Amino acid sequence: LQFVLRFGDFEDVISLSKLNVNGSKTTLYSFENRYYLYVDFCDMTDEEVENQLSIMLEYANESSISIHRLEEYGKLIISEHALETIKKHFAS
Repeated sequence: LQFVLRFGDFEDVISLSKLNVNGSKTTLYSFENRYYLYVDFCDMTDEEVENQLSIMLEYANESSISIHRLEEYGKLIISEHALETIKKHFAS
């Protein structure tokens, strides 16, 4: 299933990325001073997903902010492989 997670600041996004929990597809946006990770676990198991989500939620909170909201009024930063891209250029 799909999730939009909100981060209070960029460092927490970088922190998450270092964890190698880049849960299949992730797209990253900014909006109103915060960062939003669109997170698609498309095909994973209800187990891999549970432990994955739960770490993501140490650095973020579940948001009701719609992906369409973000698409038209947010800045798209990275699509599809966001956490991997952030880890590569920002992590460590």
